[PDB]
Amino acid sequence: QDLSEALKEATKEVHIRAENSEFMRNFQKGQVSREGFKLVMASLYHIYTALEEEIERNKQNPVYAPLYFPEELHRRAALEQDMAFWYGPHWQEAIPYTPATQHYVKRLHEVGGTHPELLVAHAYTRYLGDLSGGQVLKKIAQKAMALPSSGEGLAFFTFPSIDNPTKFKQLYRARMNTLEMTPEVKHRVTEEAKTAFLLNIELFEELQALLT
Ligand code: HEM
Repeated sequence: QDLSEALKEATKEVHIRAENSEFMRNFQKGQVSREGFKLVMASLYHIYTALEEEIERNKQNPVYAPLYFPEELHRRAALEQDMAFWYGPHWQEAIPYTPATQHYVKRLHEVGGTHPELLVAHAYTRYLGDLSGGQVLKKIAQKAMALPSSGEGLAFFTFPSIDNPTKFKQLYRARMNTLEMTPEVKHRVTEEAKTAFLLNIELFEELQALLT
């Protein structure tokens, strides 16, 4: 069984749960506020900053290297534009750093520093979702908040070096399936993908509480 299929199948139940967190349910319905949207985007800024520091640390490591696509996929620079948009020119001092975000970041550096063979789990959970459902979420955010089609405020959701998110996804999956893989590694990659999903759920649970 191919890793990209093993992952999708191992995470479908928790994906359904993540979609049905209160925050994402509200989001899906068009009810996101500016405050709530800013909180989630500032959190992703920290998350992707950590993920991408660790992708760089491990770019030459064969347990990750086939998924090294910084130009196409990396989100940090995009999130920086979005922070300047939502929080202003001194965004670096304004943006929050919530404990649930700190928890996700911590685990990202553990994986990247000490278990890099699991990094694929974390890149899968974030990037493949961003290339799929993230596109749906973009439209909803756009309509809810009157964000222009020219893309300001939603750089995160825009992939200017990928023509077609579905074709890229297929490439990325085909490259996932070329990673060296024993049952040990595969079994733990899929466990870690489930933890990645949980760290996202816990962020959303925390954000919802902060907002209400
Ligand atoms: C309301 C919230 C969300 C909606 C509406 C949503 C929607 C979707 C849709 C429609 C797909 C494609 C289904 C398919 O190809 O068969 C998908 C794929 C994906 N989503 Fe989500 N999603 C949501 C939240 C999440 C969250 C919180 C994560 C992860 C943190 C996530 C991660 C993924 C991943 C990794 C994939 C790719 C699955 C695969 O092809 O292996 N999504 N999303």
